[PDB]
Amino acid sequence: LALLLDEGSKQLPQAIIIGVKKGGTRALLEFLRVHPDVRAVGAEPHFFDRSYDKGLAWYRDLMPRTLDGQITMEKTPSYFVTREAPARISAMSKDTKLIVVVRDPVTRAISDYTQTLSKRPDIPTFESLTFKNRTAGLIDTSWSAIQIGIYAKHLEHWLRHFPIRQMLFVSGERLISDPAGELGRVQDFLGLKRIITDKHFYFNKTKGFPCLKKAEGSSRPHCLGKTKGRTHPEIDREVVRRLREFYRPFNLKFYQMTGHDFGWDG
Ligand SMILES: CC(=O)N[C@H]1[C@@H](O[C@H]2[C@H](O)[C@@H](O)[C@H](O[C@H]3[C@H](O)[C@@H](NS(=O)(=O)O)[C@@H](O[C@H]4[C@H](O)[C@@H](OS(=O)(=O)O)[C@H](O[C@H]5[C@H](O)[C@@H](NS(=O)(=O)O)[C@@H](O[C@H]6[C@H](O)[C@@H](OS(=O)(=O)O)[C@H](O[C@H]7[C@H](O)[C@@H](NS(=O)(=O)O)[C@@H](O[C@H]8[C@H](O)[C@@H](O)[C@H](Oc9ccc([N+](=O)[O-])cc9)O[C@@H]8C(=O)O)O[C@@H]7COS(=O)(=O)O)O[C@H]6C(=O)O)O[C@@H]5COS(=O)(=O)O)O[C@H]4C(=O)O)O[C@@H]3COS(=O)(=O)O)O[C@@H]2C(=O)O)O[C@H](COS(=O)(=O)O)[C@@H](O)[C@@H]1O
Ligand SMILES: Nc1ncnc2c1ncn2[C@@H]1O[C@H](COP(=O)(O)O)[C@@H](OP(=O)(O)O)[C@H]1O
Ligand code: NA
Repeated sequence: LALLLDEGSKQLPQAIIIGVKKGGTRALLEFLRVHPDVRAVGAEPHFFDRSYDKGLAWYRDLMPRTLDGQITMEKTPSYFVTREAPARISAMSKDTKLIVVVRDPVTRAISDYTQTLSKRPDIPTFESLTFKNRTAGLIDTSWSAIQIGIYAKHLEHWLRHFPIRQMLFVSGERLISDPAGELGRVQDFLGLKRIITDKHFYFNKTKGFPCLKKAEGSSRPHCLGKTKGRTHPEIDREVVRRLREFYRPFNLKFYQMTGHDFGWDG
Protein backbone atom coordinates (compact mmCIF):
# COMPACT_ATOMS: atom_id res chain seq x y z
CA LEU A 1 0.00 0.00 0.00
CA ALA A 2 2.93 2.33 0.72
CA LEU A 3 5.15 3.74 -2.04
CA LEU A 4 8.66 2.36 -1.63
CA LEU A 5 11.30 4.69 -3.03
CA ASP A 6 14.52 4.16 -4.87
CA GLU A 7 17.30 4.74 -2.36
CA GLY A 8 20.06 4.69 -4.96
CA SER A 9 23.22 2.63 -5.11
CA LYS A 10 26.10 2.19 -2.69
CA GLN A 11 29.05 4.29 -3.86
CA LEU A 12 32.59 4.11 -2.63
CA PRO A 13 33.28 7.17 -0.43
CA GLN A 14 34.32 10.26 -2.35
CA ALA A 15 35.67 11.85 0.84
CA ILE A 16 37.18 10.25 3.92
CA ILE A 17 38.06 11.73 7.30
CA ILE A 18 41.44 10.01 7.67
CA GLY A 19 42.65 11.49 10.98
CA VAL A 20 43.73 12.44 13.51
CA LYS A 21 42.93 10.30 16.51
CA LYS A 22 41.17 12.54 19.10
CA GLY A 23 41.23 15.52 16.75
CA GLY A 24 37.43 15.83 16.60
CA THR A 25 36.68 13.32 13.86
CA ARG A 26 33.33 12.15 15.27
CA ALA A 27 32.12 15.71 15.83
CA LEU A 28 32.94 16.70 12.28
CA LEU A 29 31.21 13.68 10.72
CA GLU A 30 28.17 14.11 12.98
CA PHE A 31 27.83 17.73 11.93
CA LEU A 32 28.23 16.89 8.24
CA ARG A 33 25.39 14.36 8.51
CA VAL A 34 22.96 17.29 8.98
CA HIS A 35 23.52 18.15 5.30
CA PRO A 36 20.92 16.79 2.83
CA ASP A 37 23.74 15.83 0.43
CA VAL A 38 25.82 13.79 2.93
CA ARG A 39 25.46 10.15 3.83
CA ALA A 40 27.87 8.62 6.33
CA VAL A 41 28.98 5.32 7.76
CA GLY A 42 28.50 5.19 11.53
CA ALA A 43 31.18 3.08 13.20
CA GLU A 44 34.78 3.47 12.05
CA PRO A 45 35.30 0.99 9.16
CA HIS A 46 39.05 0.47 9.64
CA PHE A 47 39.16 -0.86 6.10
CA PHE A 48 42.44 0.54 4.78
CA ASP A 49 44.31 -0.39 7.98
CA ARG A 50 42.72 -3.56 9.48
CA SER A 51 40.20 -5.19 7.10
CA TYR A 52 41.78 -4.46 3.71
CA ASP A 53 41.91 -8.18 2.84
CA LYS A 54 38.10 -8.18 2.76
CA GLY A 55 38.33 -6.19 -0.50
CA LEU A 56 36.52 -3.23 -1.99
CA ALA A 57 33.20 -5.01 -2.59
CA TRP A 58 32.96 -5.56 1.17
CA TYR A 59 33.92 -1.92 1.77
CA ARG A 60 31.35 -0.71 -0.75
CA ASP A 61 28.69 -2.79 0.96
CA LEU A 62 29.41 -1.06 4.30
CA MET A 63 28.47 2.28 2.74
CA PRO A 64 25.06 3.94 2.98
CA ARG A 65 23.02 4.18 -0.18
CA THR A 66 23.00 7.56 -1.89
CA LEU A 67 20.88 9.44 -4.35
CA ASP A 68 22.56 11.28 -7.22
CA GLY A 69 24.62 14.20 -5.97
CA GLN A 70 24.98 13.00 -2.39
CA ILE A 71 28.48 12.36 -1.05
CA THR A 72 29.37 9.16 0.80
CA MET A 73 31.78 9.49 3.75
CA GLU A 74 33.40 7.56 6.57
CA LYS A 75 35.93 8.37 9.28
CA THR A 76 38.75 6.16 10.56
CA PRO A 77 41.30 8.21 12.53
CA SER A 78 44.14 5.67 12.25
CA TYR A 79 44.32 5.95 8.45
CA PHE A 80 46.56 9.03 8.73
CA VAL A 81 49.32 7.08 10.52
CA THR A 82 48.90 3.87 8.48
CA ARG A 83 51.89 3.58 6.16
CA GLU A 84 50.04 1.61 3.49
CA ALA A 85 46.84 3.64 3.50
CA PRO A 86 47.78 6.42 1.02
CA ALA A 87 48.60 3.95 -1.76
CA ARG A 88 45.53 1.87 -1.01
CA ILE A 89 43.10 4.79 -1.00
CA SER A 90 44.62 6.19 -4.20
CA ALA A 91 44.21 2.72 -5.79
CA MET A 92 40.51 2.90 -4.96
CA SER A 93 40.41 6.40 -6.50
CA LYS A 94 43.13 8.95 -7.05
CA ASP A 95 40.40 11.64 -6.83
CA THR A 96 39.40 10.84 -3.24
CA LYS A 97 39.19 13.92 -1.01
CA LEU A 98 40.85 13.60 2.38
CA ILE A 99 40.01 15.46 5.60
CA VAL A 100 42.41 15.62 8.57
CA VAL A 101 40.98 17.09 11.79
CA VAL A 102 44.08 18.26 13.65
CA ARG A 103 44.54 19.28 17.29
CA ASP A 104 47.31 20.69 19.47
CA PRO A 105 49.63 17.64 19.62
CA VAL A 106 49.97 18.04 23.41
CA THR A 107 46.23 18.04 24.19
CA ARG A 108 45.78 15.36 21.50
CA ALA A 109 48.29 13.12 23.32
CA ILE A 110 46.60 13.73 26.68
CA SER A 111 43.19 13.03 25.15
CA ASP A 112 44.49 9.74 23.71
CA TYR A 113 45.89 8.74 27.09
CA THR A 114 42.64 9.75 28.79
CA GLN A 115 40.70 7.52 26.40
CA THR A 116 42.87 4.55 27.39
CA LEU A 117 42.49 5.49 31.07
CA SER A 118 38.67 5.47 30.80
CA LYS A 119 38.92 1.81 29.76
CA ARG A 120 41.99 0.73 31.80
CA PRO A 121 42.21 2.58 35.14
CA ASP A 122 45.60 1.30 36.37
CA ILE A 123 47.68 2.13 33.28
CA PRO A 124 51.04 3.86 33.92
CA THR A 125 51.21 7.62 34.36
CA PHE A 126 51.25 9.93 31.33
CA GLU A 127 54.50 11.41 32.64
CA SER A 128 56.25 8.03 32.82
CA LEU A 129 55.24 7.21 29.26
CA THR A 130 56.45 10.57 27.92
CA PHE A 131 60.17 9.82 28.43
CA LYS A 132 62.60 7.16 27.34
CA ASN A 133 63.81 6.20 30.85
CA ARG A 134 60.27 6.99 32.10
CA THR A 135 61.43 9.96 34.20
CA ALA A 136 63.05 12.76 32.17
CA GLY A 137 65.36 14.12 29.50
CA LEU A 138 64.69 12.27 26.32
CA ILE A 139 61.16 12.04 24.99
CA ASP A 140 59.90 8.64 23.81
CA THR A 141 58.99 9.53 20.24
CA SER A 142 58.12 5.85 19.70
CA TRP A 143 55.20 6.11 22.14
CA SER A 144 52.04 6.11 20.01
CA ALA A 145 50.51 9.05 21.89
CA ILE A 146 53.48 11.24 20.94
CA GLN A 147 54.12 9.79 17.45
CA ILE A 148 50.54 10.34 16.20
CA GLY A 149 51.00 14.06 16.90
CA ILE A 150 53.98 14.56 14.55
CA TYR A 151 51.59 15.48 11.75
CA ALA A 152 54.27 16.67 9.28
CA LYS A 153 55.88 13.21 9.31
CA HIS A 154 52.64 11.47 8.42
CA LEU A 155 51.65 14.12 5.92
CA GLU A 156 54.78 13.42 3.85
CA HIS A 157 53.50 9.91 3.17
CA TRP A 158 50.12 11.23 1.96
CA LEU A 159 51.69 13.76 -0.40
CA ARG A 160 53.52 10.99 -2.28
CA HIS A 161 50.07 9.82 -3.44
CA PHE A 162 47.75 12.86 -3.27
CA PRO A 163 48.11 16.55 -4.15
CA ILE A 164 47.63 18.76 -1.14
CA ARG A 165 44.68 20.46 -2.89
CA GLN A 166 42.77 17.20 -2.27
CA MET A 167 43.44 17.47 1.48
CA LEU A 168 41.70 19.70 4.01
CA PHE A 169 43.24 20.34 7.44
CA VAL A 170 40.44 21.21 9.85
CA SER A 171 41.23 23.03 13.10
CA GLY A 172 39.98 20.86 15.95
CA GLU A 173 40.11 23.89 18.22
CA ARG A 174 38.03 26.06 15.86
CA LEU A 175 35.62 23.16 15.39
CA ILE A 176 34.84 23.73 19.09
CA SER A 177 35.00 27.54 19.24
CA ASP A 178 33.28 28.21 15.88
CA PRO A 179 31.74 25.02 14.46
CA ALA A 180 29.69 26.89 11.85
CA GLY A 181 32.73 28.71 10.52
CA GLU A 182 34.79 25.55 10.25
CA LEU A 183 31.90 23.68 8.66
CA GLY A 184 31.63 26.50 6.10
CA ARG A 185 35.17 25.71 4.94
CA VAL A 186 34.51 21.96 4.99
CA GLN A 187 31.36 22.31 2.91
CA ASP A 188 33.27 24.46 0.36
CA PHE A 189 36.02 21.81 0.11
CA LEU A 190 33.47 19.03 -0.44
CA GLY A 191 31.58 21.01 -3.08
CA LEU A 192 28.52 21.14 -0.85
CA LYS A 193 26.23 24.13 -0.58
CA ARG A 194 26.89 25.91 2.76
CA ILE A 195 23.70 24.73 4.50
CA ILE A 196 25.10 23.80 7.94
CA THR A 197 25.30 27.16 9.68
CA ASP A 198 25.27 28.93 13.03
CA LYS A 199 21.61 28.12 13.76
CA HIS A 200 22.35 24.36 13.69
CA PHE A 201 24.41 24.68 16.88
CA TYR A 202 24.06 25.83 20.47
CA PHE A 203 26.46 25.75 23.38
CA ASN A 204 25.48 23.23 26.05
CA LYS A 205 26.85 24.54 29.36
CA THR A 206 26.59 21.15 31.08
CA LYS A 207 28.36 19.32 28.23
CA GLY A 208 30.91 22.13 27.88
CA PHE A 209 30.85 21.88 24.07
CA PRO A 210 28.68 22.77 21.07
CA CYS A 211 25.72 20.52 20.45
CA LEU A 212 23.33 20.17 17.53
CA LYS A 213 19.85 21.65 17.85
CA LYS A 214 18.74 18.76 15.62
CA ALA A 215 20.72 15.78 14.44
CA GLU A 216 20.22 13.88 11.21
CA GLY A 217 18.34 11.24 13.21
CA SER A 218 16.70 13.41 15.87
CA SER A 219 14.09 16.20 16.01
CA ARG A 220 15.58 16.95 19.45
CA PRO A 221 18.94 18.37 20.54
CA HIS A 222 21.95 16.06 20.23
CA CYS A 223 25.23 16.23 22.09
CA LEU A 224 28.01 13.76 21.53
CA GLY A 225 28.12 11.02 24.13
CA LYS A 226 30.15 10.20 27.22
CA THR A 227 33.24 9.15 25.25
CA LYS A 228 33.51 12.68 23.76
CA GLY A 229 34.71 15.59 25.85
CA ARG A 230 36.42 13.79 28.72
CA THR A 231 37.93 15.50 31.73
CA HIS A 232 41.66 15.14 31.29
CA PRO A 233 43.75 14.28 34.33
CA GLU A 234 46.12 17.02 35.39
CA ILE A 235 49.55 16.52 33.83
CA ASP A 236 52.76 17.72 35.40
CA ARG A 237 53.28 21.31 34.33
CA GLU A 238 56.98 20.93 33.50
CA VAL A 239 56.33 17.77 31.46
CA VAL A 240 53.80 19.79 29.44
CA ARG A 241 56.36 22.53 28.81
CA ARG A 242 58.90 19.95 27.64
CA LEU A 243 56.37 18.35 25.28
CA ARG A 244 55.40 21.73 23.84
CA GLU A 245 59.11 22.37 23.27
CA PHE A 246 59.49 19.02 21.53
CA TYR A 247 56.58 19.60 19.18
CA ARG A 248 57.31 23.24 18.23
CA PRO A 249 59.69 22.61 15.28
CA PHE A 250 57.44 19.85 13.93
CA ASN A 251 54.40 22.10 14.30
CA LEU A 252 56.13 24.92 12.41
CA LYS A 253 56.98 22.51 9.60
CA PHE A 254 53.35 21.37 9.48
CA TYR A 255 52.20 25.01 9.29
CA GLN A 256 54.57 25.48 6.36
CA MET A 257 53.41 22.32 4.54
CA THR A 258 49.72 23.17 4.91
CA GLY A 259 49.92 26.96 4.51
CA HIS A 260 48.18 27.57 7.83
CA ASP A 261 49.25 28.42 11.37
CA PHE A 262 46.92 26.43 13.63
CA GLY A 263 47.89 28.51 16.67
CA TRP A 264 49.39 25.85 18.89
CA ASP A 265 52.69 27.74 19.34
CA GLY A 266 51.54 31.31 19.94
C1 LIG B 1 21.78 11.33 16.55
C2 LIG B 1 21.56 10.51 15.32
O1 LIG B 1 21.35 11.00 14.22
N1 LIG B 1 21.61 9.19 15.48
C3 LIG B 1 21.39 8.27 14.39
C4 LIG B 1 22.69 7.81 13.77
O2 LIG B 1 23.44 7.21 14.83
C5 LIG B 1 24.82 7.02 14.48
C6 LIG B 1 25.51 8.31 14.85
O3 LIG B 1 25.24 9.31 13.85
C7 LIG B 1 27.01 8.12 14.97
O4 LIG B 1 27.56 9.30 15.53
C8 LIG B 1 27.32 6.93 15.86
O5 LIG B 1 28.74 6.78 16.01
C9 LIG B 1 29.06 5.98 17.16
C10 LIG B 1 29.86 4.78 16.74
O6 LIG B 1 29.09 3.93 15.89
C11 LIG B 1 30.31 4.03 17.97
N2 LIG B 1 31.19 2.99 17.52
S1 LIG B 1 31.28 1.64 18.37
O7 LIG B 1 32.08 0.71 17.62
O8 LIG B 1 31.89 1.97 19.62
O9 LIG B 1 29.96 1.16 18.63
C12 LIG B 1 31.01 4.95 18.97
O10 LIG B 1 32.28 5.33 18.41
C13 LIG B 1 33.14 5.98 19.37
C14 LIG B 1 33.50 5.06 20.55
O11 LIG B 1 32.83 5.47 21.75
C15 LIG B 1 35.00 5.08 20.83
O12 LIG B 1 35.30 4.15 21.93
S2 LIG B 1 36.19 4.52 23.11
O13 LIG B 1 35.55 3.92 24.25
O14 LIG B 1 37.48 3.95 22.89
O15 LIG B 1 36.28 5.94 23.25
C16 LIG B 1 35.75 4.63 19.57
O16 LIG B 1 37.13 5.01 19.68
C17 LIG B 1 37.97 4.27 18.80
C18 LIG B 1 39.09 5.19 18.35
O17 LIG B 1 38.59 6.31 17.63
C19 LIG B 1 40.04 4.42 17.45
N3 LIG B 1 41.18 5.25 17.11
S3 LIG B 1 42.07 4.92 15.81
O18 LIG B 1 43.05 5.95 15.69
O19 LIG B 1 42.72 3.65 16.02
O20 LIG B 1 41.23 4.88 14.64
C20 LIG B 1 40.51 3.12 18.11
O21 LIG B 1 41.38 3.45 19.21
C21 LIG B 1 41.82 2.25 19.89
C22 LIG B 1 42.66 1.34 18.99
O22 LIG B 1 41.82 0.33 18.40
C23 LIG B 1 43.83 0.71 19.75
O23 LIG B 1 44.63 -0.11 18.85
S4 LIG B 1 44.79 -1.63 19.01
O24 LIG B 1 45.53 -2.02 17.86
O25 LIG B 1 45.53 -1.88 20.21
O26 LIG B 1 43.51 -2.25 19.10
C24 LIG B 1 44.73 1.80 20.34
O27 LIG B 1 45.38 1.23 21.48
C25 LIG B 1 46.56 1.93 21.90
C26 LIG B 1 46.27 2.72 23.17
O28 LIG B 1 45.45 3.87 22.87
C27 LIG B 1 47.57 3.19 23.81
N4 LIG B 1 47.34 3.90 25.06
S5 LIG B 1 47.86 5.41 25.16
O29 LIG B 1 47.71 5.83 26.54
O30 LIG B 1 49.22 5.45 24.73
O31 LIG B 1 47.06 6.27 24.33
C28 LIG B 1 48.47 2.01 24.08
O32 LIG B 1 47.75 1.15 24.97
C29 LIG B 1 48.64 0.33 25.74
C30 LIG B 1 48.79 0.97 27.11
O33 LIG B 1 49.47 2.21 27.00
C31 LIG B 1 49.59 0.06 28.02
O34 LIG B 1 49.58 0.58 29.35
C32 LIG B 1 48.99 -1.33 28.01
O35 LIG B 1 49.83 -2.18 28.82
C33 LIG B 1 49.38 -3.46 29.08
C34 LIG B 1 48.16 -3.93 28.61
C35 LIG B 1 47.78 -5.22 28.92
C36 LIG B 1 48.64 -6.00 29.68
N5 LIG B 1 48.24 -7.34 30.00
O36 LIG B 1 47.27 -7.83 29.42
O37 LIG B 1 48.89 -7.98 30.83
C37 LIG B 1 49.86 -5.54 30.14
C38 LIG B 1 50.23 -4.25 29.83
O38 LIG B 1 48.95 -1.85 26.68
C39 LIG B 1 48.06 -1.07 25.87
C40 LIG B 1 47.88 -1.75 24.54
O39 LIG B 1 48.89 -2.01 23.87
O40 LIG B 1 46.72 -2.02 24.17
O41 LIG B 1 48.77 1.42 22.82
C41 LIG B 1 47.63 0.87 22.17
C42 LIG B 1 48.12 0.27 20.86
O42 LIG B 1 48.70 1.34 20.13
S6 LIG B 1 49.45 1.10 18.82
O43 LIG B 1 49.57 2.36 18.14
O44 LIG B 1 50.74 0.59 19.13
O45 LIG B 1 48.72 0.14 18.06
O46 LIG B 1 43.98 2.96 20.68
C43 LIG B 1 42.66 2.64 21.11
C44 LIG B 1 42.11 3.83 21.83
O47 LIG B 1 40.93 3.81 22.20
O48 LIG B 1 42.90 4.76 22.07
O49 LIG B 1 39.39 2.34 18.50
C45 LIG B 1 38.59 3.03 19.47
C46 LIG B 1 37.59 2.03 20.04
O50 LIG B 1 38.30 0.93 20.61
S7 LIG B 1 37.51 -0.08 21.45
O51 LIG B 1 38.44 -1.13 21.81
O52 LIG B 1 36.95 0.57 22.59
O53 LIG B 1 36.43 -0.58 20.64
O54 LIG B 1 35.15 5.17 18.39
C47 LIG B 1 34.42 6.36 18.63
C48 LIG B 1 34.07 6.96 17.31
O55 LIG B 1 33.76 8.17 17.29
O56 LIG B 1 34.09 6.23 16.28
O57 LIG B 1 30.22 6.08 19.28
C49 LIG B 1 29.86 6.83 18.13
C50 LIG B 1 28.96 7.97 18.53
O58 LIG B 1 29.60 8.80 19.48
S8 LIG B 1 28.94 10.15 19.71
O59 LIG B 1 29.78 10.92 20.56
O60 LIG B 1 28.76 10.79 18.43
O61 LIG B 1 27.63 9.97 20.30
O62 LIG B 1 26.77 5.79 15.23
C51 LIG B 1 25.35 5.84 15.29
C52 LIG B 1 24.84 4.55 14.73
O63 LIG B 1 25.24 4.20 13.61
O64 LIG B 1 24.03 3.89 15.42
O65 LIG B 1 22.47 6.86 12.74
C53 LIG B 1 21.74 5.71 13.18
C54 LIG B 1 21.64 4.79 11.99
O66 LIG B 1 20.91 5.45 10.95
S9 LIG B 1 21.20 5.04 9.51
O67 LIG B 1 20.29 5.71 8.61
O68 LIG B 1 22.55 5.43 9.20
O69 LIG B 1 21.04 3.62 9.38
C55 LIG B 1 20.39 6.14 13.73
O70 LIG B 1 19.61 5.01 14.13
C56 LIG B 1 20.63 7.06 14.91
O71 LIG B 1 19.41 7.50 15.52
N1 LIG C 1 30.94 19.31 19.97
C1 LIG C 1 31.83 18.47 20.51
N2 LIG C 1 31.43 17.66 21.51
C2 LIG C 1 32.34 16.82 22.06
N3 LIG C 1 33.62 16.66 21.75
C3 LIG C 1 33.98 17.48 20.75
C4 LIG C 1 33.17 18.39 20.09
N4 LIG C 1 33.88 19.06 19.11
C5 LIG C 1 35.10 18.58 19.22
N5 LIG C 1 35.22 17.61 20.18
C6 LIG C 1 36.47 16.92 20.51
O1 LIG C 1 36.47 15.65 19.92
C7 LIG C 1 37.47 14.88 20.60
C8 LIG C 1 37.36 13.44 20.22
O2 LIG C 1 37.86 13.29 18.88
P1 LIG C 1 37.61 11.95 18.07
O3 LIG C 1 36.14 11.80 17.79
O4 LIG C 1 38.45 12.13 16.84
O5 LIG C 1 38.11 10.80 18.93
C9 LIG C 1 37.17 15.22 22.06
O6 LIG C 1 38.35 14.99 22.83
P2 LIG C 1 38.32 15.13 24.44
O7 LIG C 1 37.54 13.98 24.95
O8 LIG C 1 39.77 15.11 24.80
O9 LIG C 1 37.69 16.45 24.79
C10 LIG C 1 36.72 16.68 22.00
O10 LIG C 1 37.68 17.62 22.44
NA1 NA D 1 44.56 5.88 23.81
